[PDB]
Amino acid sequence: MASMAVSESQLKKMVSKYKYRDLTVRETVNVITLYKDLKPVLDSYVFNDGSSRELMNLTGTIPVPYRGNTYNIPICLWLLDTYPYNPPICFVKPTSSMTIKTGKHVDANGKIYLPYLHEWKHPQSDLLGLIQVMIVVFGDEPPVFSRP
Repeated sequence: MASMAVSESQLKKMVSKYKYRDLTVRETVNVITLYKDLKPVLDSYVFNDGSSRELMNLTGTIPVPYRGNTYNIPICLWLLDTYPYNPPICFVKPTSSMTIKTGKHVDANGKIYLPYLHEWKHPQSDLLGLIQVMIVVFGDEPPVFSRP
């Protein structure tokens, strides 16, 4: 029904250096088919060691209902080149008009912490599952504020 953003074939070229390419591509297709404001992008990730690698991330918004409105929560999900056997590294990405609300699941840099990420195991864990969890958690406790 809706338009295509990126195809499987194009994605496969983007993750050409990933160790488990078909698995990564299939899950990415399922995510962006369902969440149409999440876009796959190739970008440089800087680890704590100082090393950097070109990684695909999913960036955009997911829809989260909260007290009578539906909010588009901006997120970024980085896929390591060993995806799906390591969890994504996940961030909320506030605009200039937003603040990060820190708590048990979100730090001051916007990094997300979840049992689902800590317990990650393929094939029981996957991105679709992760996003459902984020929607529940963020629906209970919004991770970005924009008004008093």
